[PDB]
Amino acid sequence: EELKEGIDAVYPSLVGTADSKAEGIKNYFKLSFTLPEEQKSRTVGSEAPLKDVAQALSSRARYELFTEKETANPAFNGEVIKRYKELMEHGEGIADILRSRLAKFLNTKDVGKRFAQGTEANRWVGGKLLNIVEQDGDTFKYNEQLLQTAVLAGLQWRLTATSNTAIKDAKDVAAITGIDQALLPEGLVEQFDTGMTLTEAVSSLAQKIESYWGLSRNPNAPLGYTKGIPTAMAAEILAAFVESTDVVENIVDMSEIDPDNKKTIGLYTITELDSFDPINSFPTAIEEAVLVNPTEKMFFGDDIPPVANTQLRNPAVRNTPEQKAALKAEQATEFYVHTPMVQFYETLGKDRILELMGAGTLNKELLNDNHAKSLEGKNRSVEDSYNQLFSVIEQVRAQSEDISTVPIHYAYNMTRVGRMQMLGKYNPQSAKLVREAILPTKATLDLSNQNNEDFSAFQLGLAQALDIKVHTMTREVMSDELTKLLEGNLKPAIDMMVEFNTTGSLPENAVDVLNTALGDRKSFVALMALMEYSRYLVAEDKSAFVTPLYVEADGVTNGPINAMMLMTGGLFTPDWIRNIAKGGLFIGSPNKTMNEHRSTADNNDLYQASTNALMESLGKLRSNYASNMPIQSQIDSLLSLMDLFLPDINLGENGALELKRGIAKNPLTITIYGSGARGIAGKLVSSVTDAIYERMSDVLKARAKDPNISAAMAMFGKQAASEAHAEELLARFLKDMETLTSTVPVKRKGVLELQSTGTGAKGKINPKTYTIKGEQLKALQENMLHFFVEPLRNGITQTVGESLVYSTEQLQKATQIQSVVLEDMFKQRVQEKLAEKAKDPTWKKGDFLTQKELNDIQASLNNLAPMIETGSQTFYIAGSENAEVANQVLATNLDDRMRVPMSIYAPAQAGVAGIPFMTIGTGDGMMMQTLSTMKGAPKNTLKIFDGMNIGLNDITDASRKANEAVYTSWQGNPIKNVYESYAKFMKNVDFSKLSPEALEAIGKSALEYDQRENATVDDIANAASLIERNLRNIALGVDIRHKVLDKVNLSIDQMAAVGAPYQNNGKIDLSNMTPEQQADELNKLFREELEARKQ
DNA sequence: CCAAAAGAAGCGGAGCTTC
Ligand SMILES: Nc1nc2c(ncn2[C@@H]2O[C@H](COP(=O)(O)OP(=O)(O)OP(=O)(O)O)[C@@H](O)[C@H]2O)c(=O)[nH]1
Ligand SMILES: Nc1nc2c(ncn2[C@@H]2O[C@H](COP(=O)(O)OP(=O)(O)OP(=O)(O)O)[C@@H](O)[C@H]2O)c(=O)[nH]1
Ligand SMILES: O=P([O-])(O)O
Ligand SMILES: [Mg+2]
Repeated sequence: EELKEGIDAVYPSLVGTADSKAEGIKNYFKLSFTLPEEQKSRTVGSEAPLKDVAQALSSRARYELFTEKETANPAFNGEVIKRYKELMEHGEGIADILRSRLAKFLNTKDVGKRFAQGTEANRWVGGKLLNIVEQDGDTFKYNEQLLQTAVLAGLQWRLTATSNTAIKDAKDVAAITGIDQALLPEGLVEQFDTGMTLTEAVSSLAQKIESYWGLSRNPNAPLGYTKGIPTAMAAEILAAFVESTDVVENIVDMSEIDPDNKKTIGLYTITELDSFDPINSFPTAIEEAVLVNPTEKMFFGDDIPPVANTQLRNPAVRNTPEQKAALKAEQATEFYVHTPMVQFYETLGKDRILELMGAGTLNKELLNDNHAKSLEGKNRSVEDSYNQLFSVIEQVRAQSEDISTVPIHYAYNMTRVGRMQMLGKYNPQSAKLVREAILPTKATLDLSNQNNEDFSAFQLGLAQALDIKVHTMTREVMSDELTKLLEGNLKPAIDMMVEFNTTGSLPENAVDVLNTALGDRKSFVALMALMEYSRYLVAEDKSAFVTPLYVEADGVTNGPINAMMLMTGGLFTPDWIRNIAKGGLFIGSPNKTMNEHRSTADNNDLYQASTNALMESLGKLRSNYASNMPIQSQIDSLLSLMDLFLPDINLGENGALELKRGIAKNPLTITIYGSGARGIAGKLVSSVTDAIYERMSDVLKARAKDPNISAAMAMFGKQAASEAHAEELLARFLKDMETLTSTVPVKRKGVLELQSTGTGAKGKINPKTYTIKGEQLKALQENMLHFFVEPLRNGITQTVGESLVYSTEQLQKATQIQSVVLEDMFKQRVQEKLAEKAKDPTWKKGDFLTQKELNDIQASLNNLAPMIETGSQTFYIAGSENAEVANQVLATNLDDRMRVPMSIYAPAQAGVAGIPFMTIGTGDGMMMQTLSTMKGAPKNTLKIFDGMNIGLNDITDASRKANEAVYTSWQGNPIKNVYESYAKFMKNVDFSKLSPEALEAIGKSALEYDQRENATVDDIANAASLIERNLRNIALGVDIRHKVLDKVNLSIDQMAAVGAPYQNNGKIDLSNMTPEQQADELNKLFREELEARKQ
């Protein structure tokens, strides 16, 4: 414990006494931090970090000598050095702003004088920065080591923070704003996704600062200072960045949107550097100069990422030995630049790739206001992905003369749901544009003869990339489909690419050529296929054609099939057997493939099946209201409007309804994962309205080209044959929009009744300003809910089976109840420690608990079994970081603003998170982990969760391994895993100790609505133990089913495309049997095994 | 549904209050 002497030697002039018991001003920086046993930062001990690092960055030799290494990144050249010189000068400006801000803070309200007289301003939420000041005559000034080091972190953050931010979707923006997801204005998600919230900006900034400070937290110090001082610094640096215009602050007024929303929300956007700014080619020189082990860097050649010890954002969950092996294997993979695609991207140029793959140049007078904002979002994502690719290409290009021989490695970590996520936002795994330029897939193929197996593999790669559904047809039929396409519609695009692969040039009309040839086949991988096929055509040696073109072994309706296999817990039914075959589990058909299944046996997949069931359920709803003309008319109107704008809905001339797989895909999936119907309804309406806003632009684009054209032949000309036919379409639209906004269905005692809203749509349409408002969106949603979504939900249950629904409900309940108790106990143990600290004279309110105190509390919850263990994976469903534990500001800036709430790592309610956690985890997550670690694991692949990109040389073996990995994951029992955790929970829980809040929440999950009223502790305890029994019985069933199935002859082709199914070689032959016969025999084996447990 | 949370600011020195 010589840590007091150590840190005082480094900072002896900081104000106050490094004794928490001392009576005057106490220094909480020295009380909170210690020197690390091994150096973490090269700026520790430096009198002037900004001067030292600026000299370090002034030349290659100085950089190498400062980093104590023989050779620096070759990207650090003359042009990049000059840019860092200017950036170091800017750091001096930031530091100068910070010093002036401190001076003003000390002068305002005589704070400096009071602090000098003994007022403990260094313990205030806005004064924790006084812990790193030094006395300077009659005033105070920053410690220069600490100030300048924080500024260096500020500069690194400024350069790379945007590229490390998370992606905000509709759910995120809803959580941030307090506006219900379904009523979110258009472009609001775009506004919020492009910016950072305060917590988002400050916490990432604070993380950097503390990292560069290079010290270690004292476990016995209050989090109010260990987390508070760097956050205080981060907040002042953000404020300085706003003054300097490096960051823009936008306070978004929610009452402009929703008048009863009082929230005003800060949004921080970093000012973008030029795409051609040399600093982009090497944006981490500071990071790599300051830190002994840099986080932010690219991994070239034999420089490989280390293996993460803990789950992403779950410090309490250690990656298992099997997970770590998976991570090592994926980080070992070498990725390479495919030069022809980069050259193609470069030659088209940013502007043309925007025109082709985004929305091109937008003129804000032929575009609907709402549609214009969606198109701005489409352009942004493509643009950022392009710039990020070429920044990476600049760095790669410096490493060698031939860029295609520089190996690239990527860091991965295991997420909470057991997925191996590639770190970063613009890597091969996450960005489609990058995925076609940087690849691990490689093959040398003999394409000199089109009857080769090599040429067939090549064809499969091409067909899949061009939107041919390769898993639905045999290789032979596939081959003819591709040939027709290549020799037909794609031919003029192919001729252009031939010419590009000869001269390096593209014609002025390149975008038109590609757009016309590809149609709705257009994608980045489609461009890769045209590039690769044209390369083969001009290839000197077709006998040894080298290509990164891949085939994706892709999961067929993966999550739902996984759920059906992993969590169905009773006897076998013939419907289950038929429905699971749609996902590639074949019983009694040796060597059967998904290609064969879809072409000869059953052309309907699981989502098509559920759509078929929706059609049946819709008829049944129609018949219950046959005499009710207003009701029949509402239904007709909802269907009409959907038909008018959505591709997956069709109505024939005599009113025959046709539905495609695509409308059931997401609803089915997210229903299993616990979504409500309202959320599904809102999403279907969003897709309708987006199409309407898009059509409004098509109208303006018609009125400009032709002023004397009718609104009927402006909105429905491309959709209808004649003008009268376009007039009947327009009449339908106005009829539908009026009735669907003015009238809503309401469920009154199990009956549907129509009610007037009093807020129906009327008035002349102005295509530019046209917006379907919140009250009118609500009405469309309620119509969608009762007339489409509810029937879809009935259809969904029929398809996946009631037994699975029952299993997922029990899983949800157990995990929610357990999470409620963990949350509440933690909060109580925290409240009990704070009442104890209230007696401590050294302790002040605002100081929280120490890390050791929080670790003690977290470890005291272990007998409630917060972790689910599978033997190869660990899940912690309750785990979160939230502001509700400390319920207090952590730090503010020196203007009393940027008040960051204190966030704590603690358990919180799961809600429905247990279902997707366990299904994704033990489904696709376990499959991929197995695939990474299994005997003869496929090499040189890219894994994207439920599909794996494979080099053309290894498509057969890798697919068969992938299907084997699927079978392996189907030997799991997530309910058993949940049961084992919940059973331990149940012997240690004391429901009496819980708060009325916690008790109420458990009541909702464990009890029927008519029993939450007067529920005793003993009532909800008996109800909780009944769920334990239910879990036990389900887990037993799943266990038997899996054993029974292993004895039968099985062909597995869930990871489809190639036609390489895994054979389990089960010795009981169920060939030449109907599903009814198979179910009867499996059930005989079930009972046989069930009677074995009896004895 | 899930894969990461997330109002601002005056006055005063925490936490209530107004927008
Ligand atoms: N919780 C959640 N999971 C999703 C969602 N979308 C996709 N997933 C998961 O990712 C899996 C694979 O996604 P996809 O390949 O796009 O869809 P799929 O279910 O395999 O269906 P197809 O490939 O079209 O046959 C799904 O089965 C889900 O488990 C979603 O919106 N919510
Ligand atoms: N849990 C979860 N997984 C998702 C969700 N959406 C997509 N995924 C998974 O992530 C993968 C993304 O791979 P991409 O090839 O980039 O496809 P995408 O990002 O979904 O874009 P699309 O081509 O429209 O499917 C999908 O195949 C799914 O496996 C989601 O909402 N929740
Ligand atoms: O094009 P698919 O059949 O691999 O999805
Ligand atoms: Mg899939």
